[PDB]
Amino acid sequence: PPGPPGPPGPPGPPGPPGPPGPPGPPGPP
Amino acid sequence: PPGPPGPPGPPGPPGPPGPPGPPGPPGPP
Amino acid sequence: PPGPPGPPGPPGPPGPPGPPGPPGPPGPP
Repeated sequence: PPGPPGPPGPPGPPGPPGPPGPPGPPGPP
Repeated sequence: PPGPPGPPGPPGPPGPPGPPGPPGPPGPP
Repeated sequence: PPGPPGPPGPPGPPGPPGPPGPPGPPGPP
């Protein structure tokens, strides 16, 4: 009869980069 | 005969951090 | 014999937000 299932595949690729950070603080007076 | 293919692998790792945010607003007068 | 390995897994999630931007420019005189 058929053999067992094969092993799991490898991990997928990395996700995309995250979103941009927030604006910086206001400048000096 | 050989068995069926294995299951899909695990999800990949998270992506890297996103880019820096924009510069802040101008300071007060 | 065992089947072939499964396919690669799905992509990972998006990365974390980026760092804040730098301070804005000085205010008007």
